[PDB]
Amino acid sequence: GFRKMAFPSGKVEGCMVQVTCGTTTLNGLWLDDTVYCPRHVICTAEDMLNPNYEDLLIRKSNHSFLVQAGNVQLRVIGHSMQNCLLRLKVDTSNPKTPKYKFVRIQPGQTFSVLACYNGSPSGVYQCAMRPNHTIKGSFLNGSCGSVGFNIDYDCVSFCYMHHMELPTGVHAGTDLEGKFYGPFVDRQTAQAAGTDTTITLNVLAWLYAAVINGDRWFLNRFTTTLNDFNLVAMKYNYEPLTQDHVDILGPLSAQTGIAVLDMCAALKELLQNGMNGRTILGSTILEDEFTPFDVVRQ
Amino acid sequence: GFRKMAFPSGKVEGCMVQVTCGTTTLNGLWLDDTVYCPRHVICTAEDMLNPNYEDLLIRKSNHSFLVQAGNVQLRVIGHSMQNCLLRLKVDTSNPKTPKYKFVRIQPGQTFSVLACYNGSPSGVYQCAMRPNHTIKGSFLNGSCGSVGFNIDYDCVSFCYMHHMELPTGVHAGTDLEGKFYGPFVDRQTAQAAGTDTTITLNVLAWLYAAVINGDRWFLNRFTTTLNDFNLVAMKYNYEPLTQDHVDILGPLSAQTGIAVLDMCAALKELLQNGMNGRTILGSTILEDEFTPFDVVRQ
Repeated sequence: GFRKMAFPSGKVEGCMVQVTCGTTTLNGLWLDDTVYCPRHVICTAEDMLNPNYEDLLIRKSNHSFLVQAGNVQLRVIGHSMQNCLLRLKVDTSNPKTPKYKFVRIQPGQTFSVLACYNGSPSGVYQCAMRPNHTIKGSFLNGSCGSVGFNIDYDCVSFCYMHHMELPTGVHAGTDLEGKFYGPFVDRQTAQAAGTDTTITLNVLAWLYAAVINGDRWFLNRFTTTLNDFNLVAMKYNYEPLTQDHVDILGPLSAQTGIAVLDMCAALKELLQNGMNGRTILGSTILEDEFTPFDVVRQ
Repeated sequence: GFRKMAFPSGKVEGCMVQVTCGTTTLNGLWLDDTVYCPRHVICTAEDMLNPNYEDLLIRKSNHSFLVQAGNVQLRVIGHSMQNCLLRLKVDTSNPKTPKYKFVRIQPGQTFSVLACYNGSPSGVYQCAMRPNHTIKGSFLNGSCGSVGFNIDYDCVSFCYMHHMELPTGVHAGTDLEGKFYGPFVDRQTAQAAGTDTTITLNVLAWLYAAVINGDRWFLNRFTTTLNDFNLVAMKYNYEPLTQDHVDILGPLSAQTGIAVLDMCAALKELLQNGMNGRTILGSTILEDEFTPFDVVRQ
């Protein structure tokens, strides 16, 4: 009854193109007369750990970039680098360009990903930016260049473009200015993310969704202090709850009738005693990739 | 990184319209010069207890049907009834109509839903046709007429149109020929979903996925015949396996080196002994809406 939903992807699908340099092909994002794609499309197998991108790019011309928008080929009439993205200027302006902006999301926030394979969309799913700046997503081969985004109301906010999979199987990428999220670099060398944590604000939002969905089994009559709950949080690898966090859940506390600190006492008990085989909103695990705004939307 | 993924929704988004009849509005599907929507749009609250749809329809003219495609209004040139759908002949032929088919989905197979409200797409999610012919979906007030679909190559196989929420929280509707899935009817009556069973085909796929991911505490060396597995499964309200299911699991069997019937003997043990305390892919309940096809993609 309550499930992860992704935004409708039509407005993004109309921007997906195929960019080929030499023997490497990945996805690009075509907005106005610019194609954005990861720069390592110029890198053959020098991706590790040698790539000098300035050095590899000076040796390229517009001719060395083949860009396909479906069947049509677009003529590249310029190119430049911005952080870890290539910007390819093309002669045609995308007639399907939606209203859009480039935003850098903060950890804990969610977005939809349109997974693409050589310019063609393939699936769409919801995910979140982990506190350690990775995303636990689904990016197969040929997925580089796929974008993450949020929509509201007719405006697409792009927040992520995919670059690489890490040893642990999680994913690393940039905003649409080409700056990585996290400590990572676009080079085929071993790279660790920091130790991840659970997004406490999202677990609480999701506990409200259960109550709002008629699932109260975990509630109790107790209450706890902010610091008293944060003590349990550190012992359980949850990130500390700030007071402004409590204020974000203000609307949900009023609709639910449970004060935020009461929900925290409930969460405290769930963390200490487990769930003993029952379910919350059909899940056996404390879900932390729904934001408060996500929960209000459904 | 095993996530439920929906097909990209753009090809369906450009077909979603708003059908209004008196006081009640819902969604319709606009392909070529016909708009498809549930016939209960013509019912009033009073008429919904025991409607005579042929009676209620002759008492209506083309000019009773307000059909809006975004800003533009479309003029209803004609109207007929196909089972529990209305087919509205429209002024204009949808310029965004894609290659499409109307298919009847089988229990256990999955599709994507584009959840819509007043003709405006809101979100995309993936779900399964349950054995009891309902779907566990996310439909709020205004979602009637929202469609479910799969995309193969460039062709949209429409398979579902949402009609009703049952008392137990799950949902019922029709194919795009207006034939209901299950024994349900489009009247307010005492109907309720029959006993649901678990999609064994998909549980086994999920177990293979778990093995591929390094979870294999549940494998054993006992063996089972197809017949003896099926006798145990049915006693636990699991669907019995068909000859075709065994073949559908071929690829995953070879990829893992675990014979289909050996994975059946693993499941048989989980059914009879339970899992407590152990987890599988992080969960203590066996997932049954991930298909062998979903697993094979990763």
